[PDB]
Amino acid sequence: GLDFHGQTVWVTGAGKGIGYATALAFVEAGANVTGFDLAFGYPFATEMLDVADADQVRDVCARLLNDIERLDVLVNAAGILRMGATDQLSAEDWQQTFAVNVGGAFNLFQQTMAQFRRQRGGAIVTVASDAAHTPRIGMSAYGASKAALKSLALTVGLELAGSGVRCNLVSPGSGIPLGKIARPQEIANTILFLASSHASHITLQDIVVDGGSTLGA
Amino acid sequence: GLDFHGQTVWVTGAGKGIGYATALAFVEAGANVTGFDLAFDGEGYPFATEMLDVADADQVRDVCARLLNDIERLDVLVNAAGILRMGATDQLSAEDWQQTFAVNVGGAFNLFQQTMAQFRRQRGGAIVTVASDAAHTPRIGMSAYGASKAALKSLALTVGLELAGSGVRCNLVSPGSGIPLGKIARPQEIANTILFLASSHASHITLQDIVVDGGSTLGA
Ligand SMILES: O=C(O)c1cccc(O)c1O
Ligand SMILES: O=C(O)c1cccc(O)c1O
Ligand SMILES: O=C(O)c1cccc(O)c1O
Ligand SMILES: [Cl-]
Ligand SMILES: [Cl-]
Ligand SMILES: [Cl-]
Repeated sequence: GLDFHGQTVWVTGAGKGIGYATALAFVEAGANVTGFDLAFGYPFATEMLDVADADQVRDVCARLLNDIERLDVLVNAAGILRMGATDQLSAEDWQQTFAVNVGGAFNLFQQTMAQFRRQRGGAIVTVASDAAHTPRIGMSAYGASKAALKSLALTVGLELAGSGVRCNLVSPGSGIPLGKIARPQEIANTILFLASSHASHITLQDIVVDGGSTLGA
Repeated sequence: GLDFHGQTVWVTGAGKGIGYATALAFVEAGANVTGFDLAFDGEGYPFATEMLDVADADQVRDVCARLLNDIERLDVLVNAAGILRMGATDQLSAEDWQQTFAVNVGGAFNLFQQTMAQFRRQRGGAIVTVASDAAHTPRIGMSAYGASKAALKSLALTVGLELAGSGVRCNLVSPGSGIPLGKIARPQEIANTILFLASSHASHITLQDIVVDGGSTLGA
């Protein structure tokens, strides 16, 4: 099974959706979970955090890293979706899309990489999107932000490979597709797999969970 | 050969590097070229220059609206603006992160916002965007640069899809940053590939990205 007993697990975007399902799944698997979100009863510890807010990420992460022994798993599951034709998208939606969808994980990585290096090992799973894999009308900015996020996460994975850290992604969707859209609980199970000891030879990979809509791209 | 006589061509990043070499190559091929850049500190520009920050949406809107009032057709847009700021991910400064994305993705975004209506109205034309092989494979020291170039590529491909019904071709070149094969590619050599993709000889090529780095990505 998927067992994370005793492990310290951080999940961003934990107030709803994929991040919430993932946090709950880690709690069920025996982990000590902290969930982070803009705002929020929860069966895990909660921290308010705007992942785009670099000063808040620094303050919150520094405080928490003082009291833990290892950060066993980091899940980046924060994100926002702002759709529109490329030439109709507002300036605010462009800036916010990148600040959250790329800057968020950037800020987390800036504050956690030294911990991964000093402890050795651990796993990072980042939630991208199948829009990072194929052009999607109406999602040029969203897709582009998720493509940046994927690229960033893979280079961070290369930077941390010498420390033994495994770094992977899941790309949810937004007779093909096959079956109903994949729900947060299904995404959460894939995240736990990639975070687990059963995936110890898997790094720099990205599993698309969208019923095949990208035709393998 | 590559003939652009009578065509109106816009090139960003035209003050130096690849954008300059591309603007010069289009001038030599007969085009009427306008170059855009933050600075034109070189000693020679045989094309019209517009000095502005392509990352600034308001400046791009004002300049491009004015220029589009005076031209009948925008035959080619080349997005060649870009800055390279290197560092370990957890050492990169906030300024370097912000400016990397503002220039390397925001610049092309602003140009697309101001030119897509023109491309639709005229029913054709070509766009070429300069990405990087760092968008294709992770490169230590280049996490932000590569990520910005991956966003740029994604954006350009979706714009290409949005404009495909108007007959617009939209492609990319990804320069570098017994493999690699040959010496480092000079700006003039990258410019040649851009001219090819902008040309009628590429009329059925769209949504493609030619990596020009001596094979360093091994086909990725
Ligand atoms: O329980 C699981 O879901 C599971 C998934 C992947 C691999 C495993 O070993 C598992 O137990
Ligand atoms: O002259 C060229 O560079 C050229 C390049 C691509 C295709 C052509 O036909 C050319 O003439
Ligand atoms: O562009 C490059 O970086 C490059 C490097 C080595 C060999 C090449 O041909 C190149 O184009
Ligand atoms: Cl979600
Ligand atoms: Cl606006
Ligand atoms: Cl001059």
